Amino acid sequence: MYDWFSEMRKKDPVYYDGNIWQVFSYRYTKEVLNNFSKFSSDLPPLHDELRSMSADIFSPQKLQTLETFIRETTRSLLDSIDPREDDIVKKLAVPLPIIVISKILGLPIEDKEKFKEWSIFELGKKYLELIGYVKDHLSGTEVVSRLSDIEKLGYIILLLIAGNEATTNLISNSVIDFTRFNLWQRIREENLYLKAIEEALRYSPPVMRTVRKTKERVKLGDQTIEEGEYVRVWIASANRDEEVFHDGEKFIPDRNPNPHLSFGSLHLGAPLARLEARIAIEEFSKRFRHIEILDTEKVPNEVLNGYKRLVVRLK
Ligand code: HEM
Repeated sequence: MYDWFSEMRKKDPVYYDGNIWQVFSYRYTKEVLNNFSKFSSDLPPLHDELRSMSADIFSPQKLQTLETFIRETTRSLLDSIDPREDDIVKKLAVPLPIIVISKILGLPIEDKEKFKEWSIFELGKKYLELIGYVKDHLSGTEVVSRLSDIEKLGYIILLLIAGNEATTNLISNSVIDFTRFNLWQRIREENLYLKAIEEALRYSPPVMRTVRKTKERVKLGDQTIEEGEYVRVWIASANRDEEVFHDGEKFIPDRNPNPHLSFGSLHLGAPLARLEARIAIEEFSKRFRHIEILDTEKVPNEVLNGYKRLVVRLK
């Protein structure tokens, strides 16, 4: 996949295959995402309400308060791992983000957490019960419904939960990358957790690509695209651009600065994702002097970069 990106960056940065436009290089990838006037995400107050809530619940002071909870949750999750043979995705990568968002949203843990995680009129009742939890715990969108406002809140709740899949993938991708390149001891001894997670974001981005729609007739590079044309933007490719990232195919855990476009356009749950991953790796690296990878299964999706299974043995 990345060899294809290399050649396309070299020979056709902006490319039309007959069906859809595709962008591979960093400069043009960045331009498409940031130039929101020319390139649309459609095909805003709901977005602004999301941004307003993200400020409230993902503030630096709120996340700094949660650090100890996240650590103990992580620590508790690792205790249920079988050192001889066990799945990292099932035991750590999937649970931690859901437990942490459940603490933030105020979703019920324990017996209801098993049932609520798994989840028309019976479903609708649970959907309203779900909203009721967040309503009770909390922000503009919570207070405004304390029917369109109710659906708006329900929609944002689903988003805030759903986004944690990429965080799950980042943890898994990090474990794979640090193990294959044998970086654990180095990251541990040199305190590269922060940068190594960012390098894992650049190198193994949970979201491989995104789409934009041309608002007007625009020109990018040598090419010129018309209105109503969908522009595929390969984030994974942009992250390996040689001009921006020297030795772009190399995994450098102390790479700094690392202006990857893995989060896209500011992304709301990025500080949260980073924190969860940082603490996940830190606590995990403490329990394992040695990590052997036995079996892996990728997620069957061209858009997402992650693992359905990651079976490991620990010392
Ligand atoms: C490693 C973790 C994550 C990665 C790599 C990631 C990546 C992305 C990317 C690439 C986009 C598309 C943005 C664009 O097209 O410009 C996106 C959108 C979004 N992500 Fe994430 N994401 C992560 C975690 C989360 C989390 C934890 C949440 C919520 C709790 C979240 C909520 C969203 C939402 C709501 C959108 C659409 C609206 C927006 O861009 O603000 N994501 N994400």
